[PDB]
Amino acid sequence: LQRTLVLIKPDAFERSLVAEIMGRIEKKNFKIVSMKFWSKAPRNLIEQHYKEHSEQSYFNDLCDFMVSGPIISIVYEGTDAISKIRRLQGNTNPLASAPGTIRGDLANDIRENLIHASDSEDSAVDEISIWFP
Amino acid sequence: LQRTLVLIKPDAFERSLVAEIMGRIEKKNFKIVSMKFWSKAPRNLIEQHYKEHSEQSYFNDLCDFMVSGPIISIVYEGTDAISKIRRLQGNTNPLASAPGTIRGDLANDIRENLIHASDSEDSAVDEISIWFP
Amino acid sequence: LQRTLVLIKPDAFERSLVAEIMGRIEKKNFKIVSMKFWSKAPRNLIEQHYKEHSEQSYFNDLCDFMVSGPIISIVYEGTDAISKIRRLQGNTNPLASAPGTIRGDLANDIRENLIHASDSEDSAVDEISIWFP
Amino acid sequence: LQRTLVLIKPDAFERSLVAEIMGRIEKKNFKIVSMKFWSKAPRNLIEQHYKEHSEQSYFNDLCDFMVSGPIISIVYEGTDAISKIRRLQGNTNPLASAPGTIRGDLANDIRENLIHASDSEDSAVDEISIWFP
Amino acid sequence: LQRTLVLIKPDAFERSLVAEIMGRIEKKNFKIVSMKFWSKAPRNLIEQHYKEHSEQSYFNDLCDFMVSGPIISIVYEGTDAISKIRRLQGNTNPLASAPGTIRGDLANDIRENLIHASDSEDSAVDEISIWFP
Amino acid sequence: LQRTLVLIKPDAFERSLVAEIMGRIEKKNFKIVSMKFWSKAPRNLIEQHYKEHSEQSYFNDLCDFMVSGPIISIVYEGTDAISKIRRLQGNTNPLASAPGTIRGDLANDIRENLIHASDSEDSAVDEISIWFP
Ligand SMILES: Cc1cn([C@H]2C[C@H](O)[C@@H](COP(=O)(O)OP(=O)(O)O)O2)c(=O)[nH]c1=O
Ligand SMILES: Cc1cn([C@H]2C[C@H](O)[C@@H](COP(=O)(O)OP(=O)(O)O)O2)c(=O)[nH]c1=O
Ligand SMILES: Cc1cn([C@H]2C[C@H](O)[C@@H](COP(=O)(O)OP(=O)(O)O)O2)c(=O)[nH]c1=O
Ligand SMILES: Cc1cn([C@H]2C[C@H](O)[C@@H](COP(=O)(O)OP(=O)(O)O)O2)c(=O)[nH]c1=O
Ligand SMILES: Cc1cn([C@H]2C[C@H](O)[C@@H](COP(=O)(O)OP(=O)(O)O)O2)c(=O)[nH]c1=O
Ligand SMILES: Cc1cn([C@H]2C[C@H](O)[C@@H](COP(=O)(O)OP(=O)(O)O)O2)c(=O)[nH]c1=O
Ligand SMILES: [Mg+2]
Ligand SMILES: [Mg+2]
Ligand SMILES: [Mg+2]
Ligand SMILES: [Mg+2]
Ligand SMILES: [Mg+2]
Ligand SMILES: [Mg+2]
Repeated sequence: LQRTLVLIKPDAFERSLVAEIMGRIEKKNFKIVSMKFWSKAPRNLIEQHYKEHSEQSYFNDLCDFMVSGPIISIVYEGTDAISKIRRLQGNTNPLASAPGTIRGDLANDIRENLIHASDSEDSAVDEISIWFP
Repeated sequence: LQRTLVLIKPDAFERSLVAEIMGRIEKKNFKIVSMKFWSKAPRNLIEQHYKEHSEQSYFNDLCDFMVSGPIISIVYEGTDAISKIRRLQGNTNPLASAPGTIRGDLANDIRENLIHASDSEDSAVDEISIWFP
Repeated sequence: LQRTLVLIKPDAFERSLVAEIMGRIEKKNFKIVSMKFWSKAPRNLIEQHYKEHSEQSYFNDLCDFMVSGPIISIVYEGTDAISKIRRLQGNTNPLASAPGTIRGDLANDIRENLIHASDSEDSAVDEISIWFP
Repeated sequence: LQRTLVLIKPDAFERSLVAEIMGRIEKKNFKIVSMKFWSKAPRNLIEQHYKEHSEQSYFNDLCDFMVSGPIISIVYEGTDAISKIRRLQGNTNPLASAPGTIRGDLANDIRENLIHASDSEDSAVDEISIWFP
Repeated sequence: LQRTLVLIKPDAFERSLVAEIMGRIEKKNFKIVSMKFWSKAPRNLIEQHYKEHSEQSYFNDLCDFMVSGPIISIVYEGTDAISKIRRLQGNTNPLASAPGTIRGDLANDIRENLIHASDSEDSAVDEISIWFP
Repeated sequence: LQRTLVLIKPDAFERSLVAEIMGRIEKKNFKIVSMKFWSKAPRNLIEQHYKEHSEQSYFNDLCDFMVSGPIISIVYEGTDAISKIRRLQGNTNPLASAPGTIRGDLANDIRENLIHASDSEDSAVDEISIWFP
């Protein structure tokens, strides 16, 4: 078993896609271990979540977007959950995300991309600790 | 503008219907204002939630069912949210719930009936205070 | 606990609605106890199935339609399955069938109406004996 | 055999519900006979379309809403199309529209109510002549 | 931004898949700029649309199919819309189109393949001019 | 045309995914030629179906799983049906099955993987003979 950290991003709320995204993960038989709803995540939490991106040109725009509406943070559990949910998520770039994936079917922007999912064992631990101290 | 208290019940987790149910409410344009995930709700919160039923023959079975798996408690907001979400929910009795409703389409038991929704303005305020003190 | 006899009619095959219909019953938590596929049902079984209608003006057209493509016969089991699946099915007359029902959502004709369901305990036993001797 | 005039309203474009609505009518086996896309309908066509309501308190707000985004005008054909599509549409008042209907499932406002459908044979002929001269 | 030309082909109408196809594009957040419904496209227009195929053995059969029922022509707009909608469309050959794509999920023939989408900037301009002079 | 043998496995019944799986194949325009429902398949039939796996460590566990609940066996017909339905099915391994495929969207285990489909012309003939003597 692994646990991974998923964020449902503000664009999912704006576009009424929260259940659609959560449903795709639920239909794959992953179980919710923890879940929190944020009317607006504190900016500092967002900066910590994306600390590895602090020197990128998009960092401030990314943080602005992430505090622009609600987020749901979820810890999902399942065998090899980290890599599996990453494959369901799809690539960041709308020129690459595959039809059938969450981003491939539903996202059309590199930043407004509906969902975060941890990318490794090492980062899942870190991100779960940020959202679920 | 009103707020109402919804519970997604343990049978919805068992049957992987959590997103199906949340999605019916989301598509009606109701907004999540608060939400908590309970791996197992405390017995006392369940008994207070259903205090009106404490002397009924089904009370202990009801409470046992409600602590038999996870629940999600959600506060939804919208114009006339209380009556509107009650109408979406459908009748308790599976002989009465109408096709098109959540229970009419998906529930087949008087107790394992997937969803709670507050039945009035006063009970909404009460139930919101129980789950979101 | 009851068993009822359902027919998926030839129009459902023509319109690729077989799984749509079976899925509405499956989501209501009814269980398949028996099922047979008929590439073309024998005329005699159809005439016995609809024996009550043998002197009606529409009888020959009804029987011709019923042998015009495949049918699936299914026995479903569940608490009060007979009445519950009748309610899912919807009224025969397309001017009456309610949205949310199988016929209300999907059927637009009094004869090409997608689904048969037994109407009573005695007719269920009779119809089950016809299709599953 | 009848023809009826449907408008997909600006809120359906805003909420990405255009195909959801058209699909409910398509699944009922109604056929498109004519269809036009309006990036913004002319104010005069809207006022003629809703001429019966010209002296009502909500008329200006109604017309403003109707020119606030795109509309699709569609002529649908089928047996008793007028009454049948009215039944699919659902009651104007969100306190009354039934789950299973388009408005009952998806609309939450008396004005932003997603779909227009002709209410009678004579109004269908009138409305078809307005949108498809 | 780019604009691309999409055709919903006659097999989509025969199989009641119009809304399903349009919905997949709508859920990806592309916007309709122009749309026309054709009860039957003129053969000459089809020959112009597929002028590059005039020497292929399938040309006449392709033109016959394209005039065999209705078409909807749509101009969609979005960032990199041309390549993105091509990826949603899927490969022409049913041995290759990927599950998750429109053709991969829904088409089972090289010619009756539900949807056209422009393949380049150069051809989008040309095709938009054909369908929307 | 080819005919291929599909099994809907016991986990599909446990998880109420029978219609979901059958629907994906039906939407691709494959036709049912034969179908049988098994309340519980005889173990010997399962051992014959998987005879090529008799020396693998998972063989007994695989046979136990296959008799743990109902199966539906279906013969589907269509051009290149064998390879096409294999591509819809997706890879056995949940680390590899692609989003958009049946297993990629819905299965999370190497053994509880919802669906069997014949892998070649040679094995389809053999498997059809086992389930449909
Ligand atoms: C690469 C990239 C990322 N971002 C934002 C959106 C990404 O979800 C977030 C983190 O990037 P990254 O970790 O590369 O992507 P993913 O979300 O697929 O794991 O940064 C941009 O805004 N612009 C960019 O060019
Ligand atoms: C009336 C009734 C309720 N219950 C349980 C299931 C109900 O969801 C719960 C509360 O009853 P109630 O408030 O009547 O129903 P609803 O949930 O529709 O508002 O009690 C039974 O188990 N048996 C019964 O006969
Ligand atoms: C009443 C009626 C039925 N039929 C056909 C279609 C019905 O499914 C079938 C049996 O009629 P009935 O038992 O009245 O309907 P249901 O199928 O709703 O139980 O007869 C007609 O063709 N015309 C009619 O006027
Ligand atoms: C009755 C009513 C209608 N309207 C608007 C929305 C309605 O779609 C439109 C026409 O009214 P009406 O013809 O009564 O409704 P319907 O659309 O159900 O046929 O006028 C209001 O804004 N407020 C109102 O109180
Ligand atoms: C290649 C090919 C195309 N066609 C038809 C169907 C195609 O949609 C149309 C144009 O071909 P093409 O431009 O290759 O495909 P696409 O539609 O994927 O851009 O020609 C055939 O009928 N047979 C064939 O072998
Ligand atoms: C390879 C493998 C198969 N199996 C079971 C599940 C497979 O569906 C079945 C037959 O294997 P195989 O023919 O390799 O897979 P497929 O079902 O994709 O054609 O054996 C295991 O239980 N464990 C394993 O490691
Ligand atoms: Mg990342
Ligand atoms: Mg109550
Ligand atoms: Mg009857
Ligand atoms: Mg009106
Ligand atoms: Mg091309
Ligand atoms: Mg195999």
